This record gives sequence, structure tokens and C-alpha cells, in this order.
Amino acid sequence: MIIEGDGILDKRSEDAGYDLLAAKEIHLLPGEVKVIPTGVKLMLPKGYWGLIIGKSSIGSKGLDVLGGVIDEGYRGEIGVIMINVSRKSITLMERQKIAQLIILPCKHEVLEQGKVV
Amino acid sequence: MIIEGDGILDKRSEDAGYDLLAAKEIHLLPGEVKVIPTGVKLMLPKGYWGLIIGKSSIGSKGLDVLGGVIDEGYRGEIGVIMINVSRKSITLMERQKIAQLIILPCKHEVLEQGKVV
Amino acid sequence: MIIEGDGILDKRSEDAGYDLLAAKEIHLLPGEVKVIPTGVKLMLPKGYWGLIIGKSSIGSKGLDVLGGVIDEGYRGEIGVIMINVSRKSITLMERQKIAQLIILPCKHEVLEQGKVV
Ligand SMILES: O=c1ccn([C@H]2C[C@H](O)[C@@H](COP(=O)(O)O)O2)c(=O)[nH]1
Ligand SMILES: O=c1ccn([C@H]2C[C@H](O)[C@@H](COP(=O)(O)O)O2)c(=O)[nH]1
Ligand SMILES: O=c1ccn([C@H]2C[C@H](O)[C@@H](COP(=O)(O)O)O2)c(=O)[nH]1
Ligand SMILES: [Mg+2]
Ligand SMILES: [Mg+2]
Repeated sequence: MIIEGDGILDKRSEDAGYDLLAAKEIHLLPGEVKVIPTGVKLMLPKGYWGLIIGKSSIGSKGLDVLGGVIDEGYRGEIGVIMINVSRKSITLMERQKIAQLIILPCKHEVLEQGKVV
Repeated sequence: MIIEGDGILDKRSEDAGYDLLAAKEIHLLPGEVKVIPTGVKLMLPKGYWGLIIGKSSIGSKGLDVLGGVIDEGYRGEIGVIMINVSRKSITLMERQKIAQLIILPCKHEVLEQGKVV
Repeated sequence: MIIEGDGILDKRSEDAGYDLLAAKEIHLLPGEVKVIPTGVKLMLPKGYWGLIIGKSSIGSKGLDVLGGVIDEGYRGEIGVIMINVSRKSITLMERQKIAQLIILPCKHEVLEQGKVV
């Protein structure tokens, strides 16, 4: 797919997602929420959406990823919503790996009001 | 698919999930976990499951979604498990958008005890 | 698929994921992150990855699952990264159900540097 920016990395065939980098240094105190920018935009292929999910290295540090749904039509820059849910302060270096992007299939249903049994 | 209730909204073709609304007003103090009700039930199509995932607007407020797996056979009402992982108190208005439902494909494997190399 | 270990349970046709058990007793104080071991390894089918996601029973207790992406090529033992984001202490008994594994499809794209409109 078409992407702009260098905040996203090519992956191998055997990996599920693309590593996303932090565009600038970020400090987070316990309980702080900050939207970390990546500087990348992309054109998800028709019929698919992107899921931002955490990496074990940052997660093991007590950092979590919130939200995480990239809609196919989105063209803005991708941002990773991170929170320090640990009890110690953390600094994420610039261009550090903070999350992963996984491309998944779309399923559109019509909503039918009825009675589910 | 068949649904009952008005706590879920039709989406566009370009969106990955359906917005879920809160059935009643909810207050959450830092560190509090509450199962927010939506009032909706649904009949997921055979071969698929539903994933409840967070929205960037509430997530940016320090709210996270836990659990999140709707099994195809479930017919009960859908509930969103939310926690205030931020350091400030939050109130979710009635019928406010709190999460998103995404329909994904099922893959059933048989478990073979063996030796993975 | 081929698995080794008894920390993972067969599921029904109607369930989305396989329950994962804790290999040993674990205590977690508010705000503590610990990688809970399961003792299971597996050979994900080619073309798929595994997603570790939370269960409503533990999630309703204020426990969250971080990270969660099993790459198809991984052969090591599966570990569940858990954090107590609640305000009370928790003990997870040995062989207790702590998470769920869901198998999802892989989508590999080539990264094309361009200009997204
Ligand atoms: O963690 C996230 C979640 C969302 N978006 C973007 C891309 C989506 O298309 C858009 C959607 O908004 P919500 O539906 O999450 O509010 O926001 C991000 O950059 N990061
Ligand atoms: O956040 C959640 C998670 C689960 N369920 C429901 C629908 C599922 O079929 C059922 C499954 O239970 P667990 O397997 O998550 O314990 O609970 C919810 O309403 N909300
Ligand atoms: O919650 C998790 C996340 C990852 N892994 C394993 C399997 C993956 O193939 C590997 C990948 O590492 P990261 O890409 O998450 O850093 O770690 C786990 O056991 N548990
Ligand atoms: Mg999550
Ligand atoms: Mg979380």
C-alpha cells in the first residue's frame, strides 16, 4: 500500500504487523495519556482496516495502547494513544518502536431491527 | 444482521465498526472498573465474532476497554467493560459513544498435542 | 494445529478463542506488570497470527492484557502480559483462566512510498 513518511517499517512475511516509531521524544508520568505522533499516513487497501496494537517490549514496561482503529478512509497522520498505567515514569526516545500496525479484513452488515432468540 | 435495541449505530461502508452507546449515565473514579450496559443484543452472522474496541475520543480521556470478545453464540445483552486508568474523574453521559463493534472472521483449529520445533 | 503443553484448552465451534491458563500462582499489586507464563507453545497455521485478548471475568476485576500479538513464526512459549490497573490487590490461582487466544488472518502488503491524497 501507499504510505508517506518513515515512521513505519517494512516487515517480513512471517510477521503480523508493521512497527510504528515515535516521531519525537515523549515523557509520561504514571497515569498520563498522550497521543504519540508517528508522522506516517497511509492508504489502506480497499476492504481492510488497520489495527494498532502493542508490542511486548513496551507493554512489559507498563505502557498500554488505547483506541487503535484505523478506518480505510482515514488519510490523516497515524497517532498512537499511549498511557503509563505503571507506577514509574517513562521516556520514549525519538523514533523508538512503540506499537505495531496489523491489517485486517472488513465486514459490513446491514442492521436489521428484529428479535434475537 | 439482526439486532435488538437502539444502543448500536449503522455505519458507513468505509468505517470498520459500529458505534456503541451507553444506556445510562456512568461516573468513574480513577482506577474504577464498571460494566457499562448498551441495551443491545445481536445475532452475529455464522462464522464471525465481534470485537469491542475503543474509540479515540474516549481513549484520549484515559478510559480503556477490557475483555471485548463477543462469541457468535452469545445472545445476551452487550456490555462494555470500562476502566478509568487516568488520574481524573469522568462522567459518561447517557447514550454517549463509548466503544466500537468490529465483526471479524472465525478460525477453528483442532488441538494436536505434539512437539513444536 | 500442533501445540505442546496443557495450558491451552479446546474450544467449541461457537467460541472465538481458546482459554489460556496460568502456569503458576501470581500475585499482582495495584499498578504491577508481570508476564504470566502458560507453558504452551504452538505452531500457528501458515497465513495466520494469534491474538491474545482478555476474558470478561478477569477484566471485570480490573486486570488488563498488554501486547498480545503472536507471530506465525514464533515457537517459544506463550506468555500473557498482565497488569493490575485496579486499586485492589489480586491473586491469580495456578491453572486459572487468564486470557483467550484467537486465530486471525495475515495480510502482507508491500510498502510503497508515495503521496496519500
Ligand atoms: O489509536 C488511534 C485510533 C484512531 N486513529 C485515527 C484513524 C481512524 O480512522 C480515526 C478514527 O477515529 P475513532 O473512530 O477512533 O474515533 O482516528 C488513530 O490515529 N489512532
Ligand atoms: O467486553 C465484553 C466481553 C464479553 N461479553 C460477552 C459476550 C461474549 O460471548 C461473552 C463471553 O465471555 P468471556 O469469554 O469474555 O468470559 O461475554 C461482553 O458483553 N462484553
Ligand atoms: O503478549 C504477548 C506478546 C507477544 N508474545 C510473543 C509472541 C510473538 O511472536 C512475540 C513477538 O514480540 P513483539 O513483536 O510483541 O515484541 O512475542 C507473547 O508471548 N505474549
Ligand atoms: Mg486492548
Ligand atoms: Mg488495554
